[PDB]
Amino acid sequence: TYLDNLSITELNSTPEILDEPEVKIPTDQEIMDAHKIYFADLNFNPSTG
Amino acid sequence: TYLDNLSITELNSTPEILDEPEVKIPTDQEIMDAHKIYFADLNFNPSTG
Repeated sequence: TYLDNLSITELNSTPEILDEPEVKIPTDQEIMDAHKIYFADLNFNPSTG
Repeated sequence: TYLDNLSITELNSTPEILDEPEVKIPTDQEIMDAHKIYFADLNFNPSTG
């Protein structure tokens, strides 16, 4: 039951400073055709269909 | 054989039908689909295609 030094410290300093949390950027060459939706903006000419 | 009197006479006036108000009127239902030309009338709705 005898431990001559036993104590708590505050330790406000939390590591909010870190490394770079962003992995290396890719080029995405293989299949960028994974989109398939589009819209076509078009006008109407009356007196013909 | 022998016969002595021979006589022809009239009795009436027999009916005769007047059936001709030019009933022959040309219909000809193979010309009826020999038209082949038409025109459509559309109605354009913007913000959809």
